[PDB]
Amino acid sequence: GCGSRADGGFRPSRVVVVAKTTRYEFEQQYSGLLERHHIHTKNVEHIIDSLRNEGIEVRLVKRREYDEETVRWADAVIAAGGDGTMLLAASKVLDRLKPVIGVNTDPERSEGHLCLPVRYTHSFPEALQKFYRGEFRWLWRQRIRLYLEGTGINPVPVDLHEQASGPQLLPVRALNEVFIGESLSSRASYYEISVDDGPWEKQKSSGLNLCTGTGSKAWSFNINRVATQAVEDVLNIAKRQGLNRELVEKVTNEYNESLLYSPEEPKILFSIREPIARQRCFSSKVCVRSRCWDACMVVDGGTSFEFNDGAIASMMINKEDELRTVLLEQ
Amino acid sequence: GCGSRADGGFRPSRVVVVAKTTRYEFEQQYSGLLERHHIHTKNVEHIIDSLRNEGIEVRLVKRREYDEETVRWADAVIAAGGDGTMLLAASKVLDRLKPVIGVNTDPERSEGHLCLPVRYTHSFPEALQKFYRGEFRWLWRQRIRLYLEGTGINPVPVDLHEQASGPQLLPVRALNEVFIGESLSSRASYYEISVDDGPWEKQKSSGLNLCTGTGSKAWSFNINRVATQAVEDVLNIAKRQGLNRELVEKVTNEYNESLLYSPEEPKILFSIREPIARQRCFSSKVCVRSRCWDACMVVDGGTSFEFNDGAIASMMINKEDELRTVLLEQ
Ligand SMILES: NC(=O)c1ccc[n+]([C@@H]2O[C@H](COP(=O)([O-])OP(=O)(O)OC[C@H]3O[C@@H](n4cnc5c(N)ncnc54)[C@H](O)[C@@H]3O)[C@@H](O)[C@H]2O)c1
Ligand SMILES: NC(=O)c1ccc[n+]([C@@H]2O[C@H](COP(=O)([O-])OP(=O)(O)OC[C@H]3O[C@@H](n4cnc5c(N)ncnc54)[C@H](O)[C@@H]3O)[C@@H](O)[C@H]2O)c1
Repeated sequence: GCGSRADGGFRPSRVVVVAKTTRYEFEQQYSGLLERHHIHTKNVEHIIDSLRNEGIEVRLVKRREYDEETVRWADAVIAAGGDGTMLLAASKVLDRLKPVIGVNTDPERSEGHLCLPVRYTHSFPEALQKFYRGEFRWLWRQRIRLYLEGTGINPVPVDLHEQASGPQLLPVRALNEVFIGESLSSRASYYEISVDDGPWEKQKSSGLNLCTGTGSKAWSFNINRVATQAVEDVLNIAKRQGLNRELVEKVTNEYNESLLYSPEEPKILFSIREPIARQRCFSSKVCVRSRCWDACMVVDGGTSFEFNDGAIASMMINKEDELRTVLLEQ
Repeated sequence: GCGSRADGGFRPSRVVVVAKTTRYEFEQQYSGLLERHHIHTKNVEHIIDSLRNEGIEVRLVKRREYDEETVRWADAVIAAGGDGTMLLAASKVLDRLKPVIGVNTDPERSEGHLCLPVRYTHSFPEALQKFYRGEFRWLWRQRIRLYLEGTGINPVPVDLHEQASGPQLLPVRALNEVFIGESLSSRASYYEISVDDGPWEKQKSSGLNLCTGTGSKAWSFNINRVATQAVEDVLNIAKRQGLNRELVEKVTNEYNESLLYSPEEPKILFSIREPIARQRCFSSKVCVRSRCWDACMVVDGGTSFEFNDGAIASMMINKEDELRTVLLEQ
């Protein structure tokens, strides 16, 4: 039931297409990796010809060439690849009126929950028609804003895909989540946390995940979901201390469902990842004081910010940061 | 009920003490960090004088100075610090006859499950007496062996605390666990896994944890434990689809207990950490084929090995690798 129907048609003049970098292409900077490159490149051409046949002026760019100037030149952004390319596309759109549309250029292998339905990959003119008639819904997805302050801070971001101070609004917003933790996988993180302006709790864990409704289907879900076997063990323990397989798969699914919420809900699902002796809650604001030696904040898996002892971060949710996305019929 | 009573007294001639590097000392390479340094240093002196008053020849070393030659010179190793210093001490002992003893030099802040009971920190002569009389149990803790093969491998280890090929036995054994995953916290890992010589399963997750019975109380427990609130939700869902607080805390505890097993059991608890659409099982052998760009194997949190595409790792459990530890009365 999400979104709202378009008031009129969507008939843009200028569109930037940002295209995924294929596994084959990553080497330039065995048979099947070339195939998946042809499939993708073929679908990007299909997208570009469709735009051009309608009369939309089109710029094709890769990650290295997708900058703020092209976003401002464009009336709309089209991410051609997968959910990651949606994440790339959105990282440089800060205007809540500029639409961002994702097309899964490889349906049979990288099914992407942030892109149009797979039918519109091979039938993309049909999507452009529906846009023209106004037969679609706008969906404004909430995103997370990040402020950084403290001593020895560094607000300059690092693109992971290419290898005393007042509060500072960081240059990206999180569509999926903000991950806060030590740069290195195997080293535990130490920080003080304040949820909704509450008291500071000292915490030692393997990181923090702060996600949106959009992001709740992503890392947060795998951080927090329970397996059908665990539910079965819990019940057997309860049945033994105090059961069909369809009845067990249903409690699991109902439980795992409660981990998911609407991408329109302006709330943060805050998960403490593997705490060491509240692990998860909803919130409007979270503030983290870093107490670690070599930590980072990673936004949507791609933009990293240094986050070392004496840095303070505050994440919250602002209407200005909504991402204008679309919902198509089928 | 673990261990076996000492056949005779333990009266060593030469002991190496490896001492924790305090938070204060890490800077040399605010009031309270100096205090915790005094507490530790005071307890190290207490340990050393106790050894020397008995007549044991003693060498005191820090991490940088704890090498294989000192281990061979010593009849026994004493780790003075916490469970991490136990992990350091054991990383360079490969002889299943050489005892390794841990003393918590800071009981009131870094309680360590691998060290003697806290009483023997301030009453260490009493521990030496019990060793002399033979009033203690030997506990042989199982450890994990790591073999590495494939193309482009690098078997040289890296100490994290200081910043085509045939199978190759790596120079350390895991007392807690082997962690396998991408070097960077926020990047998912891709590998093929083979448990007990079974078929290869392609897997995408946030890493693999392969722990011992000793290690099952450590990272694995926080990877796999369920919170009392989750159990409560599961039951409420089941009660609603199909409950006291002491009855809920008991199912949680019984469930979390099943995640723990004896440090004498020669089995690996294999956990897939946050799998992306078996998550956990016991095994004798696990083989991992790396399919990631910048991955590592981290042993016991401190020794790291490069583990990139085309590397194959096999972990198993060998009697030769048991760590000779002690159990004291109280
Ligand atoms: N589940 C985990 O263990 C884990 C680990 C690291 C990152 N991630 C997620 O990956 C994201 C970045 O992805 P990437 O560009 O590196 O691609 P990727 O292909 O390396 O991994 C992302 C995977 O999650 C899916 N995904 C991404 N956003 C989603 C969303 N909002 N809802 C549902 N599924 C979604 C993608 O389709 C893909 O399957 C991060 O924002 C984070 O949420 C998950
Ligand atoms: N729980 C997590 O999220 C997490 C994250 C990273 C590492 N670790 C564990 O930390 C270990 C290395 O510790 P470190 O030297 O860096 O010290 P540390 O103080 O940085 O963290 C280790 C913590 O776990 C405890 N611990 C360690 N081994 C244990 C065991 N066998 N049983 C029970 N508790 C144990 C320690 O007492 C300490 O509380 C790794 O082997 C790994 O198991 C846990």
